[PDB]
Amino acid sequence: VTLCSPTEDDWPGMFLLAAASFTDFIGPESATAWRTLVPTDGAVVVRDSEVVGMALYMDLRLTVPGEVVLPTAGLSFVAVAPTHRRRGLLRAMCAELHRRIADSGYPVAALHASEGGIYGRFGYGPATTLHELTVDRRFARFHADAPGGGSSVRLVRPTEHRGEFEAIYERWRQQVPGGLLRPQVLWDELLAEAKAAPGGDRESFALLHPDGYALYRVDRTDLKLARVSELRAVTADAHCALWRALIGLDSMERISIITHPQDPLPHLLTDTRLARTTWRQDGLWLRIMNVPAALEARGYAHEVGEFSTVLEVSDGGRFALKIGDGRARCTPTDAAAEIEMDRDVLGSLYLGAHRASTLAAANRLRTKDSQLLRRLDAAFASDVPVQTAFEF
Amino acid sequence: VTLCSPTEDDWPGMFLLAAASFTDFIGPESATAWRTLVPTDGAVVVRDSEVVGMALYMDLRLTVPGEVVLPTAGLSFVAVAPTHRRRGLLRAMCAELHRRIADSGYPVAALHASEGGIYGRFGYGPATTLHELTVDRRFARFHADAPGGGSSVRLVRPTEHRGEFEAIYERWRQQVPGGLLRPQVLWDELLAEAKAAPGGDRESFALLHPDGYALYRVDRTDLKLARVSELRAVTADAHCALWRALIGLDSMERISIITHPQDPLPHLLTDTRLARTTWRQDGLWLRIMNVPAALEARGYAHEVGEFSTVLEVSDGGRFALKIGDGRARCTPTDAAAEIEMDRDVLGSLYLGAHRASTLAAANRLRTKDSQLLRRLDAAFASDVPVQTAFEF
Amino acid sequence: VTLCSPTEDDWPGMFLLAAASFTDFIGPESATAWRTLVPTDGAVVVRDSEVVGMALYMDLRLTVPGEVVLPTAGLSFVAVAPTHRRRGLLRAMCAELHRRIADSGYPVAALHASEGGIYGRFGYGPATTLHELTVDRRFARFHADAPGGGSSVRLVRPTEHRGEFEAIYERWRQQVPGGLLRPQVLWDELLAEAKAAPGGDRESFALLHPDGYALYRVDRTDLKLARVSELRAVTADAHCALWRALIGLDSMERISIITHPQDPLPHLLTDTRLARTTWRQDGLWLRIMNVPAALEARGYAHEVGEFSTVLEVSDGGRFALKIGDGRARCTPTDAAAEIEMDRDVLGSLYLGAHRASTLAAANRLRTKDSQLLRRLDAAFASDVPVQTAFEF
Amino acid sequence: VTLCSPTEDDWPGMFLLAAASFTDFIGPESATAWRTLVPTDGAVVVRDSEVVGMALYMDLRLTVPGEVVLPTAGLSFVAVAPTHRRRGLLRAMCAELHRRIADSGYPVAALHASEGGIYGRFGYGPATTLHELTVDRRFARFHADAPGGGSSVRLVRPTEHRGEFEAIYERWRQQVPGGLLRPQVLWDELLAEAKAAPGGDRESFALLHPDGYALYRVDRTDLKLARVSELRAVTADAHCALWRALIGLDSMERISIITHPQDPLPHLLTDTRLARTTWRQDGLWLRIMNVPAALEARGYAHEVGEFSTVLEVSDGGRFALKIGDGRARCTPTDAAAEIEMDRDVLGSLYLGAHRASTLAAANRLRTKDSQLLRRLDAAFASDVPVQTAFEF
Ligand SMILES: COc1ccc([C@H](CN(C)C)C2(O)CCCCC2)cc1
Ligand SMILES: COc1ccc([C@H](CN(C)C)C2(O)CCCCC2)cc1
Ligand SMILES: COc1ccc([C@H](CN(C)C)C2(O)CCCCC2)cc1
Ligand SMILES: COc1ccc([C@H](CN(C)C)C2(O)CCCCC2)cc1
Repeated sequence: VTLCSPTEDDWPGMFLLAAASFTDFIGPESATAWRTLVPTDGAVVVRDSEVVGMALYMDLRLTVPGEVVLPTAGLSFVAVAPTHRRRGLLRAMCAELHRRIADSGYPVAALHASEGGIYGRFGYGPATTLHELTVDRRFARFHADAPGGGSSVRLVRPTEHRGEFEAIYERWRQQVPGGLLRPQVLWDELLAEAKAAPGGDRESFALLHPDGYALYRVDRTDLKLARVSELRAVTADAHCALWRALIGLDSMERISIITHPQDPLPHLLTDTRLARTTWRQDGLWLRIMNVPAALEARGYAHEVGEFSTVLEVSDGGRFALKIGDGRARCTPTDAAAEIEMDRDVLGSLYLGAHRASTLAAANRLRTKDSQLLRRLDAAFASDVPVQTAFEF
Repeated sequence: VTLCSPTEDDWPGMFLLAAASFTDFIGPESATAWRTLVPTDGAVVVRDSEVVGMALYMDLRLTVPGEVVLPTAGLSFVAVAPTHRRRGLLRAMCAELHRRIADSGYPVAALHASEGGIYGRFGYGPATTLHELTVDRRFARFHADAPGGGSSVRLVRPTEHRGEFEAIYERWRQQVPGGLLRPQVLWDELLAEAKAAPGGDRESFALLHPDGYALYRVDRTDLKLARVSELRAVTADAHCALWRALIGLDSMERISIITHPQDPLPHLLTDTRLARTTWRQDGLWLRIMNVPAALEARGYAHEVGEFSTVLEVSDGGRFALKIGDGRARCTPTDAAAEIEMDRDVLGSLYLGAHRASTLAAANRLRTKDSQLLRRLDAAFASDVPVQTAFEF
Repeated sequence: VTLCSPTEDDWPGMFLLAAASFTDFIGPESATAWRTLVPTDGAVVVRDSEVVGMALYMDLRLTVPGEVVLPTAGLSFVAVAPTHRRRGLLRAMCAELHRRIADSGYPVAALHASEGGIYGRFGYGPATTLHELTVDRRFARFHADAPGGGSSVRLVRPTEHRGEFEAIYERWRQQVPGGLLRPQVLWDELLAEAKAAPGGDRESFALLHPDGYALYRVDRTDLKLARVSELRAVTADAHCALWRALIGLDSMERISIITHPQDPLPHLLTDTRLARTTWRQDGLWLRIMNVPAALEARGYAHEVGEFSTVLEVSDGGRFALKIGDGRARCTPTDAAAEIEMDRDVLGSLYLGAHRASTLAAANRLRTKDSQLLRRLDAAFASDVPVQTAFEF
Repeated sequence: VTLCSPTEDDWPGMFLLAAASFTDFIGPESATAWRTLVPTDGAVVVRDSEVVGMALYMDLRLTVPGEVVLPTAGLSFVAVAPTHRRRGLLRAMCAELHRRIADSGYPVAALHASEGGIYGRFGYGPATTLHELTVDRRFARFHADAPGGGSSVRLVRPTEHRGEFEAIYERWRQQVPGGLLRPQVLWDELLAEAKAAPGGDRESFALLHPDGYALYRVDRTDLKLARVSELRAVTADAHCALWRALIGLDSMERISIITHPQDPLPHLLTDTRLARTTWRQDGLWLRIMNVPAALEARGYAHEVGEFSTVLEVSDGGRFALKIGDGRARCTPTDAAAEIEMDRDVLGSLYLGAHRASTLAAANRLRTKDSQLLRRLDAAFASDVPVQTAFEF
């Protein structure tokens, strides 16, 4: 077993491992479009020869609180052959890619986890929360207060309005923590999946507003369920107008969407309970590669007064952290730690999805000052709720 | 149709309406113990004679942020006969009880809603969130950081340790927003439901720690599911120790609990995803009866700097609101409103369960200042997460 | 194996066979109340000794078209031990009871069939149709035309209004084909089943109108389903008023009832489709014991002009049948048959539930005259739709 | 929003609205074959431009009692964009098409309803009843009386016997109320759907008798269920022979068919209960456009003696109605009404599927004469049971 950057010759062995590892694997042509986002030296393989392990990262741009955009290494396509389990292949592949990612100057790495038990030990913390809402649209009535009581929304074919979707998404990704730049190859892929497949997905339709769009398709087996694959709204008016149109799908019983915990939809209805939470899971995981670069790069809440503390990340350094006027300064120190946590915990705090107080109650974050805990909670809170852009 | 305080003679007609209206109705003897909490003039009936409508409130004590305890009117036992629907009976009964509640000096009313679409129009807003977590305990391993790695926890018969449960709950209710005083008749009722019933519930067991207790019973139909009816933990150590014991129920596959969104349990595990959110619904609803008395009574976040605004509640007054050093002053004004909302929206903000920004995005809260929105969000936030005490 | 009238000593052996044969068997005390309706010589047993077969009939009064009431032998409690199958016990028991029934002067026998394949060969034809309607009452709105848009309906405890139920049912049974006299022991039994059982049925409630009553109970497992056990309405106004009250059970999702195919309920609603047919099965089976006495006793449709034919029942005689002015005369003849059918087919025609044309299309009824078929269809039609009274 | 006859340019916008509105939408090529049946001026669109509403009618021939064939406007392809709900688009489109249909000389309009609550208010009444029968063919034995105890039935490929299917269906449609002429484009469509689809329907087979045919296919998911899409039998012998062959599908557990309430199948079996009613819904809806032309065109039952009455249709005229010798005369009058009903109720009576007495019991039909009700019931009854031809 040796660990190497793959040559062109390795890619069929990687596609075989992929097919056998990932049921969602569309196939070589689709993976060749995601390959464009992978830099030179972005991939490792383990050969025994034949490919028994692989892992890569893609070049991404991730929006963090304060509308700051970070270069982000997106780990993906990670697989160990079922023949080579418990041989330390994952550990060796993650250590090598992390070395390259850190040396390349990325302040943050990110991934979507296939199981919740794997990535904590490599320093990844769950940083966004997926929340499925299912609306029984037969009972749904809009509240007297809800905006937009002509329609500004049009029912359209997605492929005929690519430009408008691209422009609305670009505005949304820059203003929302969790937003990711979507490269044009990923618009190619998205619009190809919109098409219906024999024995596969049904055709996707779009609802298009000047300041938002919703992409939806009827479920293959449940013909009374419409699944919203993506709703991007830049204004509250756009969000309400799009939900008025979705609730107008009179041939459906139910509309489902994978959204975020602060989605205002339930509050648009006279019965908030009609927007049922049917599923809840971790979305984007973060590994802070460079603690000072990450902490200094994001914006903090202006509401909390200036405060100074000493933060120790387990095997990640100790820092004098001063937060004031929405900005952090984070410098080396050997002064006594006032706060300690593993690297994964910092990733979970970083976008505002998890409260320092919640993590402290599990002893994942350790402090003897409850006042400092309240200050951390308030300062790391995000004004714009954190959302999940697209899986990678 | 006349509306009156019931006489002793009305109570059998009320118990008949109850039996026909509420499947959860245990029976007259149980309802006679809840009757003790109902003050003189706490009940209304509509006669046609026979009882075709009823509603009452109970005298409760509700903990709000800052560990402040308010006298609270708990509306319950509300029913209209299926023979007298759409005759305005509910509207007439709610108006009369609200008049009595306000005249009696209660700053707040509260209820548990049988449907989500009814109570908004009478000024009640959902104020707590029930979150069911189901753990697949066969995979559950505690994180290296989790506290308590002899056991301080004992498996006991609930009826033999009444004193210790009473004392732990008393400490928990005073320190937790949402906490309710539990009167001794309600301890009588709770310990009677612990007993097994032929063709009914299985026997309840307790796990008892010096600083917490968990009451649980195996599901009647699912013999591999244990349902935690109540876990009250005064310290993080007590919470972790109790979950170590629950995960040690080796004959179960699954442990379920109705908890709150900030329950630290998922963070105690190496796989956070094992604590699945299987259900989510509104818990306690609040109607603010007296806006200035309620706003002045609770504590606010010390992190946010002093600020002044003008709040209009639709048909509930306009107030100069000044929040500083964790305290509010709320005085009459005819100055221009900077914030407007219906009374129900204020109830939803009051315990910290809903963000002003979230309600603003649905246009339930109206302001032209985004800075004021961030300040309201931060100030109404609760340091101790809001929990739901017990249904009434 | 001998066949005898049971002595008092045989009854425990019969109750043992009953318990082992009938899952619906309430027990000896309940069966001892049904025993009162069984005449001297109304029962047979086969001993091997131990009881290996039994069958009995009860003295009933059955309403047929024209509001005519016939003495009816109600066969029931029919069982062969699982140890003595395929020994001709059923055939021997049915032949003996039929001999006694015919000799006693009963023009008709009736039963409720545990399977559809058994009773045709002994001359029983299905004569009524059970139709389960399930209403999704959350969508149900009454049509502008529906009657009864104070309520004349009261929600009551069944046991407190026995007299009123008895009187309404007496009026309904006399005016409805299929009606059966309900003896007071059967009112005792009905009101005992109204009571809730630990691990059993939930309590029954009644809706009481001057001209109808509905008995209903929440399903033991489905707490959002109310099952109407019995709705007896003497007027259309009573029927509509009772359904307005049932649709007002706001805590239920669904109301189900076992009714008849001509129940007007669907036509009371703006959406007829909301009253879904979820189940359909044979109800009351008839064996015509004496062809001329039965055909002469019922009323026929006044719309059809006088006509004469010759009817042959297979092994049941040949008759000159003259139908005019709503009356039949049915006399012996050896003239050529114009219509032939097995005895079971006549039972199926007798109350109007099945069309002669439908049975002719299956060749269960044989004629070469299509005009005679149309005349039979029209003449045997019932003005008041046929309903099923109560199982026996 | 303007309302217009579509130009060729509007049809892609209509196909987009169709795809988004109808999950059963096969696609443009299939809809272009149904377009042939749509006359010039048979279609309306609402533009906002883009298509936000559409509705059309097709030229059909409908068989009514007496084997009379009426020109019938078949409304279909009716959709409002989910963006333009509650703007009166349906009302405006139905009013315009009804104006054109009436002016064109159609005595009747018809449709298949996607929901039961929409079409009553535009004067459409449900006129046929779909009844799904599911037979457990493992228990099914034919009665000694059933016809056809060599087989006259052949198992064939539908596409190889098009001529014979066309000829049998032509005979059946002319002799059965509810029958519709099937144009050759609809035979093209039917035989194309017979072919199997990858990830779609399995191949269809036919059973062919000189006087009937059955088209059936194994269910895609349930491989032990055969679904009969269509059984057309001109004689009872053909019906019995076809069911003998279907019950001979020894690899199936269950045969299901969508038939009519008077299907003789259950009576062909020794156990009638084996032919279970698993589904029941409205089939064809009728709007009587011209009351006198429709009432005069159909045949009436010869059994009922001559009678005269005065019928008022709400906003549809008042008529002296004389029914005798199977014929009606229906002339204008201002004499006092003896019978009143909304137009939709007349459509429900017109083919014999609903009894005047049943509609009277719901107060949809109003009279003070019970004798007149019995006469209407008998006269509007259909000798040949009403069946549903094919959906449009
Ligand atoms: C060649 O590099 C990649 C990277 C990612 C992908 C896929 C992205 N999907 C979200 C469409 C993936 O789904 C990632 C998980 C493993 C299967 C393939 C493809 C190629
Ligand atoms: C007589 O006053 C009351 C008030 C409340 C109750 C019950 C409380 N449960 C939580 C045990 C209730 O469950 C409230 C909802 C309606 C049914 C009865 C009883 C009597
Ligand atoms: C002793 O005679 C009888 C006759 C009938 C019964 C019961 C009647 N039920 C409808 C309550 C029966 O249900 C009939 C079927 C067999 C089981 C008992 C009892 C005793
Ligand atoms: C272009 O005109 C029409 C009319 C009807 C149809 C379809 C007929 N099916 C029964 C095959 C329809 O199914 C009707 C309901 C809406 C979807 C399409 C097609 C085109």
